[PDB]
Amino acid sequence: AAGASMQSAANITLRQILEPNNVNLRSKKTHIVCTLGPACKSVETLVKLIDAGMDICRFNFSHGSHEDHKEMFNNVLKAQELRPNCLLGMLLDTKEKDKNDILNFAIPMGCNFIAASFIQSADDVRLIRNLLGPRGRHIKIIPKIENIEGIIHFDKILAESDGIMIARGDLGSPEKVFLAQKLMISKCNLQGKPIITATQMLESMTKNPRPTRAEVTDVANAVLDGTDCVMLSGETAGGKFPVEAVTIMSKICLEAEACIDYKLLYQSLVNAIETPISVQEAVARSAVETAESIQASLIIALTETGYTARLIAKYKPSCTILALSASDSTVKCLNVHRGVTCIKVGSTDIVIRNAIEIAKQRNAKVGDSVIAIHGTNLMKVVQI
Amino acid sequence: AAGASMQSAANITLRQILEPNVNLRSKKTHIVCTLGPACKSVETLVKLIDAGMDICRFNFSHGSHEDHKEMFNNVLKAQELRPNCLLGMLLDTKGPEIRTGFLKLKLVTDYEFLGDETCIACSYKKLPQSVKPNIILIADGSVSCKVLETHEDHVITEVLNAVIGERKNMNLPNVKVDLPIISEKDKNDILNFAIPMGCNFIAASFIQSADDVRLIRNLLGPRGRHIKIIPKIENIEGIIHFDKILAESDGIMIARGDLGMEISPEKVFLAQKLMISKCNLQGKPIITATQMLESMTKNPRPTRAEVTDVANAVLDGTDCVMLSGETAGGKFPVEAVTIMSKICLEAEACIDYKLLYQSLVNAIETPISVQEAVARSAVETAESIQASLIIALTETGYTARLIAKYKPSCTILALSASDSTVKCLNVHRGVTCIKVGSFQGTDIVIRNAIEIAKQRNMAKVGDSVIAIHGKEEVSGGTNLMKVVQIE
Amino acid sequence: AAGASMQSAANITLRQILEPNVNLRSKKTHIVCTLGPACKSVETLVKLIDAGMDICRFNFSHGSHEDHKEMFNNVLKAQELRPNCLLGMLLDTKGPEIRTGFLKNKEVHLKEGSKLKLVTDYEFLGDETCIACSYKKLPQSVKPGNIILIADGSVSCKVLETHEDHVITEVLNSAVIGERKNMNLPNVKVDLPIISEKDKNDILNFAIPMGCNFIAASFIQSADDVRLIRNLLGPRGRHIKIIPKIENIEGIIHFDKILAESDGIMIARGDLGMEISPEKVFLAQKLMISKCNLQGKPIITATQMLESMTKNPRPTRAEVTDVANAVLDGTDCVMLSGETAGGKFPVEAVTIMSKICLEAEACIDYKLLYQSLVNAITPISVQEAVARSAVETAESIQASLIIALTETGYTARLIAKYKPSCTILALSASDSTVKCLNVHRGVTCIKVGSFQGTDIVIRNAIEIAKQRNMAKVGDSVIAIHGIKEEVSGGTNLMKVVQIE
Amino acid sequence: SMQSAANITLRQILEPNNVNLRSKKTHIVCTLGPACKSVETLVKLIDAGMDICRFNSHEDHKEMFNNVLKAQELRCLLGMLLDTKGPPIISEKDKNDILNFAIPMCNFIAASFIQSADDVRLIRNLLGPRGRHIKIIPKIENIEGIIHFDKILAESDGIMIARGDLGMEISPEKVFLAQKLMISKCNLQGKPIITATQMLESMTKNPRPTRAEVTDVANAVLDGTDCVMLSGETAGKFPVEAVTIMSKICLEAEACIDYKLLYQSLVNAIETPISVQEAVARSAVETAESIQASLIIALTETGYTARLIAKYKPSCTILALSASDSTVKCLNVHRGVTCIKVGSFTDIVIRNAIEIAKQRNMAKVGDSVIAIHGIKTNLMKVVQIE
Repeated sequence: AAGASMQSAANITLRQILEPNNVNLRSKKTHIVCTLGPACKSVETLVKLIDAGMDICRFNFSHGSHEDHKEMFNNVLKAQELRPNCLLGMLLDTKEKDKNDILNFAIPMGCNFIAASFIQSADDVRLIRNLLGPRGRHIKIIPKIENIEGIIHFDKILAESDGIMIARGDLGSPEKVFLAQKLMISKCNLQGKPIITATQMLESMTKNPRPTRAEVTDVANAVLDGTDCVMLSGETAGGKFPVEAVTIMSKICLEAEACIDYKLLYQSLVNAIETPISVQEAVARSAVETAESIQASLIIALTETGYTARLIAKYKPSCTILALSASDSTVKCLNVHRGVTCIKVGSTDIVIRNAIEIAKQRNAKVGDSVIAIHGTNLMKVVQI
Repeated sequence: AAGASMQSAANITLRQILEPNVNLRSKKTHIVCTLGPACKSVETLVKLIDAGMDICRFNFSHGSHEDHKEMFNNVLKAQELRPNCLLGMLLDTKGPEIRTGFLKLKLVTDYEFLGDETCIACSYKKLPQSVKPNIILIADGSVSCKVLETHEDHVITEVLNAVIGERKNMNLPNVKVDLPIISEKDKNDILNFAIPMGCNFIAASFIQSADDVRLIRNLLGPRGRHIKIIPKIENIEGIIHFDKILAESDGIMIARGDLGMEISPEKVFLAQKLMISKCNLQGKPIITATQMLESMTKNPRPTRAEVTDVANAVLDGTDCVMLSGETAGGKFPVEAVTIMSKICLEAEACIDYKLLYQSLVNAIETPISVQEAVARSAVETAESIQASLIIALTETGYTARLIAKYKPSCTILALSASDSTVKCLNVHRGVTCIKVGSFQGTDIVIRNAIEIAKQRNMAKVGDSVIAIHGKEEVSGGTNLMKVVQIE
Repeated sequence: AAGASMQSAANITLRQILEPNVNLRSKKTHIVCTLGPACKSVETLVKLIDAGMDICRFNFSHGSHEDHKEMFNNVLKAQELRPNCLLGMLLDTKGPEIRTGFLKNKEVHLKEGSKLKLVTDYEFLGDETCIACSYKKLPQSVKPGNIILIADGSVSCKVLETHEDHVITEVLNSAVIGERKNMNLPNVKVDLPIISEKDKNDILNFAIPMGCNFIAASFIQSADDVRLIRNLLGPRGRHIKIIPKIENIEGIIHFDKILAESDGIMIARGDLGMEISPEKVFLAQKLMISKCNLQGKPIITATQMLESMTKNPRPTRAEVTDVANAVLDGTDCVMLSGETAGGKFPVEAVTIMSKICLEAEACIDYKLLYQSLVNAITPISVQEAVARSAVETAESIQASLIIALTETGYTARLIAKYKPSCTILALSASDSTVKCLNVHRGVTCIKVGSFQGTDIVIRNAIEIAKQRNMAKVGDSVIAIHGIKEEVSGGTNLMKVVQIE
Repeated sequence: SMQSAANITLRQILEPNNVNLRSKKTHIVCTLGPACKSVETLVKLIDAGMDICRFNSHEDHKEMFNNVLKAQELRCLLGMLLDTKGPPIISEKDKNDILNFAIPMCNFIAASFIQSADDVRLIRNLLGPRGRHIKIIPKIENIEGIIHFDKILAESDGIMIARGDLGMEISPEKVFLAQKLMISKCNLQGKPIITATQMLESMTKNPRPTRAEVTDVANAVLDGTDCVMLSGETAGKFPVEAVTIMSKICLEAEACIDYKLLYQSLVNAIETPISVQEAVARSAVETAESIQASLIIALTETGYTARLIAKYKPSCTILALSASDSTVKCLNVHRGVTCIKVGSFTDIVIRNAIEIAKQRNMAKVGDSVIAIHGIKTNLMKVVQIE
């Protein structure tokens, strides 16, 4: 749906298939959620995952105690202390009984995402929003869907939620198992909410170094379906090869992303989105359109709330999106959106000039055009 | 690429997920079934027909001519029992292979050497000349060896990764295997089974160039002129020379496991997506031979991952899907086809046929013939008036192939007097065939076909139908497009 | 609207501007010629045919039935000399008129400040202060604030007061006017019979028995006028086409309803823009031509665009580009009035008309024309979808002709609506069909015999096309036949043939 | 377009157009003569919609020039155009007019009989560094001019067409083609084009034009002309009512243009690769359409920025803001551009233009406005009117 066109697939070169592409693993547009576990216990193993393209850290609260999860949360902070340029996001998976693991464990530790289990209505997401309160106003709520009633109210749930998480095993007639995956991802894509595909795609990586040919295909299809994120479960938690699993994920994502017809993807989006778009959203459209027209390397989005960056991400430009924010809660929450890499800033040329030097160091190159957007609404085009 | 759009996927209704219903044979994607002991019964073959079998694959890696002849005749008995359905006959060749030697690392060309773990023999006597200090795969790509030293009858390698058996499979990435495609057995299989028995397709194994296909066409000759040649792409050389192979071929067969031998594991879907799109653009039929429901061998229901694998193959734009061990030597063969057909149908309801057509039209070579121009008209008009059926009057199958190329949303009803044509057009998706007595006229044949179509509930009273007749591939004829109300 | 695009206009070659030699009857836009003394002879009529005349117009505002009968036969004699040409016959009705009265000195000089009284006593010998009006219902049809135009809009008068038997006005501009001059009443529905007994005599005792194809009806104000004329024609006049002339504001207001009942439209700038403010006249013309194009209804541009060619052998530059723009607006026909009827150079007027038409037609972007038609027309019949396929395939393979087999003209009308780049060859056994399709641009006809199958008639039409240099060996041709034309459920056929 | 014209309303046809005459997109060139003499009638010509004054005794033109600036000070920047006599490429009378009158005083110079791209260079040489700001607009009066048009247009600032001139050597049936050819070529290049063809000559003696003359100017506007010209009408018994009618026709024809189509036709036909600044100019136009902006405000020094926006023909008015008198008076040949002179020494400049736009009826409170500035780096600002 958000993948290759007839023309895009037929233009796949021999160099893409025969010769391994050499690119920075974190330059990938699709983002990776790793479930932290006993194999991730080591700080040396956590930094290895970051270099292998880890973007979001999952803390599965359905097993274990708070005191052991505090040890992981402290460990990943030390791992993030080692690599200053990169920044991670923290997600907590739920299992009433998890209310003490939400009100006390998530609020104090400062998680970014809440994976609320077995949500059935739009009323349910208001309850988890009320329990969080003003102190938990920055924590994003992500409904997981395992129940048929949740699919029936999916539109009403999507509208209030901060993005949804979907797993193939949770949804289960066996013939119509892929339909749900494709329907929901596309509906999220149009609404602009980020989608996490939780399905364990690489269950072979738990014991074997390289995955089966069918599992590779499965991952590629999910990227081409239009998912923002993918998830490793047993591969990272209790597997023999956790680092090589994330490395393979980023490799497949980068390879699948090379097939995407971004021109078609934009047109598909513009044609389907509701008739009346706001003034701010119109400028965001121009930014993407201009980025494609001049083949720019970056779109720098200056935002505080993370709203402006969330507008660029909806229309999915081919180039990288660089979000610049003063809020450290913003720069960690935007990891849920694909094609978004964010940098924390202090307080026009103030942050844009510094962004170009930082992107050149994380090579972006000299002689490139860059699009800057700030929201009342501004759009700058500067040479590198 | 031939799948769902943003809007198509967003418009998936709860009635698709929850409720089920349609006839199994009304599906667009066609199913190839590998025959064996599990479905050897005359009763069980009929059950597969009703489940959605379109082409029968005769795997000639195992079994004798006598074994396959009985299997051939059993299917003909099922053809007698099911008069409406008309199945295609595919013969898959064993082809060339490279094997390891015997055992009681260096690789010697002397195949008599019973060696230790220090030295093992190889079947390919031209290995020293063919390989340069390149990787060598053994035991179905389980053990990997890197070539460092080359000599007159020796090859010195270092084991990169287990314990392997004797006479095991070998692969050579990025080198052209200098072994004949038609082995003395294959030559016998084609001349003494394929032709005399009246097979429709030959799935040629390990096709490396267009010359290989020509070599097979010359062997078939006048007696086997109506048999289609379907190359199997299996090595890197097959990928490199794919275009020229495709142009000479009658269709393409692909198994993910075989392509995933010489190519880095992460890049398997690339070779698939590329070839299916190019086959679509050329209007050449493509068969995904990948075993995608291997659990059905021992399980009544497939994996959730197996289902979406089949669905994505359909949405990639494949004409055919294939069951291998599921139908040949599995506990649940009837259940395998039934689930295959079901997955196809639900996936087909996701296709955005308008976008499919538009992307085809934009990407196909700049100048087209008058015949193809009318074929586009037929498809465009069918979509415009939401016709139930495109009836294609064809002798060679050409006119039907032109319509199929442009992937209409409605079923294509191909009509022919040639038995070969009716069986051959099975490789193209969305095509159902009816054998007809030699064309008495345009009006006569069309009218009689609609009667046959009404009796099968393919159309309804009041539906519009598009008839097309071309004379055929010869330039400068007359082309008819006829729109009729079925009432 | 149906003209040159950005690309087409920039693609105008130097050859087009400098190098002149195509057959004049090869053009797409059709010509209506007004008949009169200047073209009474069979020899002239034949020369006009060669120059590109398609419809002959009979102006029944003057002349006996006998005079027109002689004219009708002379064109019939011309027809026999040019069997490749099948001419349409149009009758122009007199219709309602409103006029000033007689004057004491046969002329008066009306002045700006002066107040003028208009009386309903048509026997009153008028002067500078008081003039009679033939429309007896004037005082009750007019209110203070209305405008009254005298002598083809030379003098404007603003109504100040209305009484039982007269009206009081103020002359908005100064001019000298003569006796018995035409009047107009902007924003007023003129309550007069659409056809008088004379118009009734012309229709029943000339149009019908002479076999005219069109009646151009003067001063249509509602769809009821069109219905009133159809009833009069009756079963005997069933095949005669009604072409309303829009000549006032009421006709513009109710244009849509009028068009729906119509078989076509005839507009002339001078009359249509009479009650319209000078700057807004082109607006009405673009609106109505576009609306006709979209509906498939033919339109006739009747404005005299080559007036100076009454005296001169060559037109002014302004006159040429005016004709050009009319074609590019998307008019089906252009009309010559005084140029052919009572002018010194009638053959020459038609000759350059065709030449301008050929020149402007070379500018049209047909692809843009087709698209914007399809984008503006919502659900359509199977017959119309097949008509679309025919036009699209013709564009795709670059066919020389679309051959349309048609008994009523329906199928030919369907195709013509989609304005293909190639000529439409219409085949009919019906003599009225063949002479009626003349109002549609790009349609030319052959009368055919009784064909049992499509095969024979198409093949015979191709050999005639070869003879007439409409197609050549190697060209592709598209043939279309609809068994039951305007009736759903039949079989529709599109057939592509390569010429041997 | 088919749709645009079929949407022509009864209001458009029956009710008078009450827009301000200076708010029109098509700009008017008026030739100056005895009828224009007085300062009173010349101000009334400005209010009627005059944008460029054409000068066609040396001291006699100086009388008009000073009386024009007196009228301009009494009221809005007017362009000044000088029209050469011509027939020997450059005349001695023309060389004396260019050097001692045109350079000494005007923004545009209309050269006579240009047949190659070397003639425009020759006139550019004669102008020198003092004539750097003066725009050269060749008149096409012969076949060779039409033959090398592409080479001539590329070197020139703009083109001036007369139907009487080009149709003197051309065949009668062909005369209309040359007008449509060159107008489109200019449009696709962004060079302004003046149609000099006298099209309302009846207004010399009559207070109303003939209906034929009306559609002629109407079609010129619809051909895509940047400017229209009055010759004898202004230089005539009714000069004021001739400009008034000329303005009203322009507004009436401008209401028929399918702008979405025009933009699309432009983009599809322009040369494949475009500069970064031109792409930003495209966006400003596309964004103005998407949110129905009342104005595109272009902050430009050389006029180049306003010329890019003018090339893509947006539906809304273009406000060009410049510190240069030269460019403010030079952008008048371009369609739909009204200019304001600002102080030499961006936030206040944008805020100031919006205030004038409220008073000019061009924009209202609550409307969105698009501002564009290119230093070379390139900016686009969307602001709501408060």
